[PDB]
This record gives sequence, C-alpha cells and structure tokens, in this order.
Amino acid sequence: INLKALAALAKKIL
Repeated sequence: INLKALAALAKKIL
C-alpha cells in the first residue's frame, strides 16, 4: 500500500 506510505508521509512532517 502507498496509503500507509501516505500516513507515513503526513508522519514524516514531524
């Protein structure tokens, strides 16, 4: 999935 990549992406905002 690139949705939990998407959640990890919001996630890597800090």
